[PDB]
Amino acid sequence: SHDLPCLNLEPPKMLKLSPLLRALQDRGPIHRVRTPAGDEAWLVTRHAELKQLLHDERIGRTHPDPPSAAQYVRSPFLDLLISDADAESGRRQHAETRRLLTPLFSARRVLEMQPKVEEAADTLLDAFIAQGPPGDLHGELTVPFALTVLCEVIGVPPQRRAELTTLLAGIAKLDDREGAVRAQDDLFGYVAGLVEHKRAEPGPDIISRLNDGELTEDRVAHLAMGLLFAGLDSVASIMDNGVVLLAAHPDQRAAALADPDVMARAVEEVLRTARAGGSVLPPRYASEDMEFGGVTIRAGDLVLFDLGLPNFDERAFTGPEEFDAARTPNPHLTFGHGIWHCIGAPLARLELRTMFTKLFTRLPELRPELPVEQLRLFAELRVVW
Ligand code: HEM
Repeated sequence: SHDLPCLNLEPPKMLKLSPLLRALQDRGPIHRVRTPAGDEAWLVTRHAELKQLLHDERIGRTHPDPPSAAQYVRSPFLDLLISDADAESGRRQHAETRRLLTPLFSARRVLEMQPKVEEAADTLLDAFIAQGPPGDLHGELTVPFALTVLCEVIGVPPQRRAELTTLLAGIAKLDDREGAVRAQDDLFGYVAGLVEHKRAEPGPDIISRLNDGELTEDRVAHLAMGLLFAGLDSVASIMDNGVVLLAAHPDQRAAALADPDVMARAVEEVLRTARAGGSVLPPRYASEDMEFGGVTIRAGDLVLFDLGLPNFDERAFTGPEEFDAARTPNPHLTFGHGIWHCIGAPLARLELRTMFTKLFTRLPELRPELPVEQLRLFAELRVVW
């Protein structure tokens, strides 16, 4: 019957939404679309409306029949995110997780993380530079940096790190529902052991602090594993894309390097411009019928949160296709918003400001080996300097 527009997985161009996504954003704030998996979904295309939906408690992770729930992509890994719970349960669990995690990232606490973040970048950059160019910025710097910072902050003693790495590759390579339940189970038991160690021997770290709050071992282990998933690929991929963006815009890179305040804004601009559409948060579903934006979203419908659409909405940014390291203000939604806002954001900002500063201070000429066109077609990111 339908002729819904069909979204696809083609990599976006640098600083430009795809023709189809510009046409949708142009046409209206909200549309019925077909996802790359072939299911129906609502795509919200504009900054104001997405922001408002991100605060709407009628959208969440529960679905009464998860196996027939619409999906953006088939992914055994993301399937485990879809709660079977009643909607109210889902909301309470979510609010309680936010209550438990938010104190861990207070101003004072993130200040206390900063010297480990500085130290980890110096150590890893020292090693990456010693190996000489060309090097794989992804596999040899940005991923290890993000993971090291996570170890330091969550409380993974150095001796246990080799196994963590391995269990994490072991969830990265997974590809069926059995293998993905099993890989989760192994990581979980590993993490429960970390929790028991820290009960015996507290540190100034997330696991000890959650222990202190009289949470049971399962609950601490679940929170710690969630933090591992939230803080790893996200950081590495914004960092990778930032190096590409900053290498490609020499005068702004120079302005960012001359003034830490410009560097702070440059980080915000990398966050805004790292992906120009096509990356969608994990699935989220209306838990009850809702009128929104001219349509009726039905209980159980898939609603897509593509944060790159708002980030390139000319209604929210002047000249959205321009990389402006000094853009101010910069209300990007790369950390989500409302009920879905990144609790690690202050830490993520710190990792990005620290690594862009040290990379481009020590290696002023650093750039990708391939030109952007070829790069677009990261598993690896080879750079020279
Ligand atoms: C590197 C840049 C990062 C970006 C761009 C990012 C982005 C986001 C986004 C968009 C959300 C909402 C996700 C969703 O509902 O699907 C989120 C949630 C979350 N992030 Fe981050 N994140 C980053 C790094 C981190 C770090 C380093 C940590 C902590 C170690 C962290 C911890 C969290 C937590 C705990 C949530 C759950 C909050 C909730 O669902 O209410 N993130 N992040």
